[PDB]
Amino acid sequence: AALGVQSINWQTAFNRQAHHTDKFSSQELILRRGQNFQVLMIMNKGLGSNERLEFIVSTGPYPSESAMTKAVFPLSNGSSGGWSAVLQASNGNTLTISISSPASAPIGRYTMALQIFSQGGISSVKLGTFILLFNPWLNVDSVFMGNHAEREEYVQEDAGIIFVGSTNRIGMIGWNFGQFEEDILSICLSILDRSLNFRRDAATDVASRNDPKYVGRVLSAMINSNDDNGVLAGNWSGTYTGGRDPRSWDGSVEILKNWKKSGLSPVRYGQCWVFAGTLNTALRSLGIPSRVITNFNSAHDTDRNLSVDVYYDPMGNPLDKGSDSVWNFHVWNEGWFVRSDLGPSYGGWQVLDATPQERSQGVFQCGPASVIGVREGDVQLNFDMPFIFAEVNADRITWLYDNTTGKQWKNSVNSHTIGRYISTKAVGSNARMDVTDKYKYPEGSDQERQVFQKALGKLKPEPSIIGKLKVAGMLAVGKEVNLVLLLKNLSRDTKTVTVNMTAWTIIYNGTLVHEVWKDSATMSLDPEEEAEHPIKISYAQYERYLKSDNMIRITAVCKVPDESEVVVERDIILDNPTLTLEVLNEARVRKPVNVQMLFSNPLDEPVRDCVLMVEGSGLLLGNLKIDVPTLGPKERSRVRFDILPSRSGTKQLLADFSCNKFPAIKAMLSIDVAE
Ligand SMILES: [Ca+2]
Ligand SMILES: [Ca+2]
Ligand SMILES: [Cl-]
Ligand SMILES: [Mg+2]
Repeated sequence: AALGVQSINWQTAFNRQAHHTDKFSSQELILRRGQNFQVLMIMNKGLGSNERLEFIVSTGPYPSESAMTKAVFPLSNGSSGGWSAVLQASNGNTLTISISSPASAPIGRYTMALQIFSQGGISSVKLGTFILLFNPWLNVDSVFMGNHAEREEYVQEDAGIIFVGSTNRIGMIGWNFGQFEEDILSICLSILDRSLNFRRDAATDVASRNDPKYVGRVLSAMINSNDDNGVLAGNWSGTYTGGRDPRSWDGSVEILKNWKKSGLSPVRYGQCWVFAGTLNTALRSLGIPSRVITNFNSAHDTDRNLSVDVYYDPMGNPLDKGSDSVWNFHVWNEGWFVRSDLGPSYGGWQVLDATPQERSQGVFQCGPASVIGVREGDVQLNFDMPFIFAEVNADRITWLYDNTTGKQWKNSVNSHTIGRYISTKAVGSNARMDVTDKYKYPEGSDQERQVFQKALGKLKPEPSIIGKLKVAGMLAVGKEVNLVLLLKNLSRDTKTVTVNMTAWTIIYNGTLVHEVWKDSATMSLDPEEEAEHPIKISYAQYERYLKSDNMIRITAVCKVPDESEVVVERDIILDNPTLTLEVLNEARVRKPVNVQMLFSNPLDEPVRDCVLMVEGSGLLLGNLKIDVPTLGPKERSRVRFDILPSRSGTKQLLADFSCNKFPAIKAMLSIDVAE
């Protein structure tokens, strides 16, 4: 009889353990490039001396040896360079074979076939399929990350933290990356077979999948539904009918499964952190060390001049003209890999942004941008350096505009307000890791200014009154809003100040929603005198126009005869009433755990359409939806439900409580699941 295979033992558990891919909730053979794995092949007879076995691995619709999307290698003994198979042992008709791949092989789904040369003939049989990923553990892989703890956080961690809020109140929200959840890896892999690049030229796309730079840039495009049937549809209007309020999501899992389940129809809706969380999931799943970055006072320069304009009218009203040019915060991602296209000094963290802000080559994609390069102002390098630099270090110009006259007049220039408290989750904990120093030289330093000029060069070759807005008291949705405008006269004369104020509800990006309060006043001040003008906004006044951001823009334009206007600005954040999660017993893997949701209604009216959304990788499969009954005025809701832990360690439980009066109240609970 001719030499032939009877069966193959992929030793899946063993290889996956060795290749750090055992966390994926999948039964497939998942491997990482540049690392070898062992298989056992039972032949029908012994391997003859004059016989030969040749392995054939191939990926994509056009497997080409030239493009490295197809490799044919013989069962040798001397481990070869790229793909190779070594016969480490023969027992009976069983061949113990060690197969290795190149650290440069394209990532994705491969199929393996065997060609046998026996008794003068040739026979072929398919052995099976496997998934090959980037290998952050391999010193020669470009995504290599040497530090154990860092690699664990940036690749293996599925529970995360994303900072939000404002420069006045930095907050955080939990996020379930869930890269290990059922079918997630599969979906993230399918994204590459659905991009514009892949449809344009499938043969070249698949070949380029050996480049984290390429893969990274594609994902920045494919995570938003713009141009290519991507995953998320952005919406910063404060009205999300036809979908879900961006603030209600708790992770990337429900989003990716919804995308697939709907025939790849846009998931409605998302905002920057939603795009970044979802991107972070794809990146970690594929093996590219990744993390989420939050830039407060993020500028959106729309004409590459490193400058952004914001306008107000003499009555203190923020004009749409630029109300969103400087977001309270903007969230993006960083990918870790070397930049062979830029040089040794630019390797490391690379900015990637899936939020559709600026088009790049006609498509909404952004990055990779070397963080190091951004700090030095080398915005001539790929990709999208100019835009990102502006996001973190653009100058802010305030303008006064009177539509009635057509007149426009510059009020002031601030070179240090853009790009502050750039944060990311600390490794192994929830602490805030500030990385501003990584994106720019110290504000107020000559370097900072020297770099600015350098970057701008590559793109294009006294007041007597001081004001300040302080928050008086507690700010919570349900309570009246109390502020005070503090004004002081630094001149030697007695000044009379005319003050025009407004309060608008906004979306964190700056999108103006509705005016909820306005007022004018004139106060006389003697030299060095300090006065306070109270600003009181009732719940009734803002409740109808306040969105899930729970933000309000407060402005006061003040002026004294013969002096330029003084503009005082302050965005405030109202806290949602507290939502609480409690475990009623010790948490052990595979053992039922009793949990409790607690919420008290602070309003004098009842809350209806109450829905609880709970999820957490390793704590429960998918998302749990509970319909809680109407909660009367000042009453408490106590919801019970059990979770069933599947993986030990530190897990993150997340919940979203939504009702007619309070959309997207959030909760998070750390739970140590024991074995
Ligand atoms: Ca897109
Ligand atoms: Ca600056
Ligand atoms: Cl999967
Ligand atoms: Mg501009």
